[PDB]
Amino acid sequence: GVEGEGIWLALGTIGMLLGMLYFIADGLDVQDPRQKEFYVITILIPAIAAASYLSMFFGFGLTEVSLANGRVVDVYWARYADWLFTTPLLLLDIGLLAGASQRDIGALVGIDAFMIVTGLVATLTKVVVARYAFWTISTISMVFLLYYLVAVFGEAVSDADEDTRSTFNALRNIILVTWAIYPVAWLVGTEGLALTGLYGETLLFMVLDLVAKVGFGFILLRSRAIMG
Amino acid sequence: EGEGIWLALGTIGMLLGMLYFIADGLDVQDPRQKEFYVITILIPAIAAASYLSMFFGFGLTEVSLANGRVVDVYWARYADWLFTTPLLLLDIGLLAGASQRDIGALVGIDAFMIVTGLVATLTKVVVARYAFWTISTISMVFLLYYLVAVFGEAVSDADEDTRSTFNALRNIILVTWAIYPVAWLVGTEGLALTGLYGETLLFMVLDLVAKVGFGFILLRSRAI
Ligand SMILES: *C/C=C(C)/C=C/C=C(C)/C=C/C1=C(C)CCCC1(C)C
Repeated sequence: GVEGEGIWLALGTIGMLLGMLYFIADGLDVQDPRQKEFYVITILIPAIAAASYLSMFFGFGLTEVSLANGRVVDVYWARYADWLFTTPLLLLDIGLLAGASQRDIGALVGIDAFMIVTGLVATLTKVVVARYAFWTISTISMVFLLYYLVAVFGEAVSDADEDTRSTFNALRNIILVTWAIYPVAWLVGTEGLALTGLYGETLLFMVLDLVAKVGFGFILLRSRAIMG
Repeated sequence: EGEGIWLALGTIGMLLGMLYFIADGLDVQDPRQKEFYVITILIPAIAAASYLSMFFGFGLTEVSLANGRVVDVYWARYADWLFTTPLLLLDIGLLAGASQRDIGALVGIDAFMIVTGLVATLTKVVVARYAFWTISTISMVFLLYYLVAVFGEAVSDADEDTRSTFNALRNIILVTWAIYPVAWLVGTEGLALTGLYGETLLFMVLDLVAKVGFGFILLRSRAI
C-alpha cells in the first residue's frame, strides 16, 4: 500500500466478506421475524465495513494532512465513514438483544456518533495539540458510552433468561475489550504519537475491526436469545 | 414462493466472485489494470447488495393489474441493472479502446432500456406493459448492434489478446443479455409460464454468468 499497509486492507476486506458469507448462509435456516431482524442488521455491519476496506485497498478514502508539526500524515478517512454507520449498528444489535428502550439505544448511538466524529477531527486537524485535545474528548465520550452500555443495557437485560443475559455479557465483553483498544491504537500510530507508522496502525484496526464485527456477529447470530 | 433460496445463493455466488477478483487483484501493478479491477469488482458488489435486499424481503412490493392479477415484483433487480449494466458496458468499452462518447451513447440506450423495462413491470394497464417491454426489448437490439458494430471496430486494430478477449466478452453479453427479455416474458411479470421460484432461479443464473463469468474472463485475461 502506502507503507506496506495494503495487505491488512486486503485481508481485512476478505475477512469481512467471509464473515458476511457465513452470516448469509446461516441466514437460510431462519424462521422468526425478530431473528431475521438481527440477521439483516448483522449482515449489514461487515457488508459496509467490507465496502470501506475495499475502497481503501483500491486507494480511495485516503488523504494527506500537513501538520503544523511539518509532518505529513496519511489518513484513511474511510474508516470513519464506515465506523459512523457500523458502530451505531452494533449498538442497535446489542440494545435490541438487551431489551433496551429505543430511547436508550438512541442515547448511545448519539454519544457514539459524537465519538466517531471527534475522532475524525482529531485525525484531520493540522494543529497538533488539537489532535490530542479531540482525541481526549473522543475518549471521554467512549468511556461514557461504555459506562452507559453496561449500566443501562445491562440493567435492561437483567430480567432475561440465562441464554440472553450471557449472550449479552459475551457481546458486551467483546465491545468493552476491543473498543477500548481503538484509541490506544490511534495514539500510537501515525495519527497520534507516531510510534508505529501506518503499517502497524492498519493491522491493529484490521484485527480489532474483525473481532469487533465478525467475532461479535458470529456470537450474536449463534444464539437463540435473538428469537421470539 | 420459496425463491428466497436463489436470492441467498445469488448473494453468496456473487460475493464469491467478488472474493476471487479481490484476491486476484493483489497482483495488479499497472494503473490500467487496477481500473479494470475496480469496475469489475464493483459489479458483483452492487449485485450482492441487490440480492441481499430481495433476500431480506426489502424491495419486492406488489402491483395489482387492470385485468385483476396481482404480480409480485422484485423491483430491486432494476436498481441493480441501472448501475451495473453500464459498468459492464464501460468494462468491454475500455477494453475495446472505445471513446467516452462511444461508451456514453451506449449507456444512454442501456438506461433507456432498463427504465422502460421498469415501467413495463409496474404498469397496471397490460397493453402498456407489453408495449414498454417491446420498446425496451428493441432498445437492447440497438444496444447490442452498436456494441458489436462500434466497439468491435474500436478493437479491430488492437492486439490479438484483447481482440479475442473482447469477442469472448461480447459473446457472453450477446448470449445472456438476450435471455433477460424472455425471462421477463415467460415469468410472473409477463405470461407467468413460471412462478417466482423458477423465474428467480433463471435470473440468478443469468446474473452470475453475465457478471462473474464475465469478470472472470476479463480479469483473468492476459490482456489485463
Ligand atoms: C448483470 C445484469 C444484467 C446483465 C441485466 C440485463 C438486463 C437486461 C438485458 C434487461 C432487459 C429487458 C428488456 C430487453 C426488455 C424488458 C425489460 C427487461 C428488464 C427484461
